[PDB]
Amino acid sequence: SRKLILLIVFIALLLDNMLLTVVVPIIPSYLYNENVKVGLLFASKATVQLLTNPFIGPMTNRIGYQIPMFAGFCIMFVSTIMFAFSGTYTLLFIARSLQGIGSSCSSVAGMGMLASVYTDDEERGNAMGVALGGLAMGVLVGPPFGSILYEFTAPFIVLAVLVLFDGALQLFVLLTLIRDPYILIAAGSICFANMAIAMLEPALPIWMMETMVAFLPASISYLLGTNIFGPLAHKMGRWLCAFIGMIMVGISIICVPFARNIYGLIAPNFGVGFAIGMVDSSMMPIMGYLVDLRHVSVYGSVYAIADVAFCMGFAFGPSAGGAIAKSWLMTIIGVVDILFAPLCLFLR
Repeated sequence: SRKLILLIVFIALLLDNMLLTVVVPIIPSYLYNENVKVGLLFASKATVQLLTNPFIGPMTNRIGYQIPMFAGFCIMFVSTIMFAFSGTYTLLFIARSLQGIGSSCSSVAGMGMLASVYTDDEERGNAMGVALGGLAMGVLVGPPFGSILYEFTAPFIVLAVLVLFDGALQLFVLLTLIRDPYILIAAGSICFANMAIAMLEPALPIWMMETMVAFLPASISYLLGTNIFGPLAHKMGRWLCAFIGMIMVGISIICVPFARNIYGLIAPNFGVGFAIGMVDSSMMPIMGYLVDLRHVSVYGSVYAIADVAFCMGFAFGPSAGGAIAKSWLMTIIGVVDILFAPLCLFLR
């Protein structure tokens, strides 16, 4: 009976990630400082998520999480269809903002409900690793499915008919500020670990073009690592797992950029994806453990902070891409990550 909530969270996360990733190959200018607006097109979702999550945080504790879940389903259902008839780019920006706030609400409600239903550490870790694996599956299957169905209304009909079953199942089933660094360390670690891939995402096509599917190895590694290295981390402490993951991602990021040939350039992305997935999966339940240590037993605000840290990198990663490219390696994030790694060496 308890696995129904996990299934609902899985479906919601997969749906949100699939909707997010389908926008990558198709652009409003493609279908017909322009690149600045193109970047803003996908930056708007992250910015509105960051702006909206903290305000909708405490409402979960004030009222509940099932009603926010139903509202997230409703807003997703009313927002997805609008992509079918798009007139102007500003309408696309508005649709992106609505989808972003809906995804934020759905994710926070799902994480809160999943944290509240299970009070056991290893089961909680397994459930959240399953959620992360579902996110990985969605981000992996988005682009190819969208690309193949673009040729064979048509681009989004499958999603429009898929949301219906999830909505029907969901319908049928029915202190703000912290000065403690013990959560801030995890927030910063996950923020930088996500900022690494956020910065790596747009820079690679520049090298590909100047040297004459890029994120597929990374997604494959993420999916094949998260679910397989999640549960085993409970056997021992979180020190070694997080430290090794941070060291691995730092080494991979430092070694990836320079490449004499491009055929083997995709191989380091496997290491990057494995490292980011391992770090995220290992670090996710530590916040819940700290909440259990804390007097407050409501996980809504801490998971809201976690999501804010998750989306901080997506907010303005590619904002300074051209300036960084014009600007000794162009990427130095690995050094920052490795020097910040020993901060989380000691844990309760």
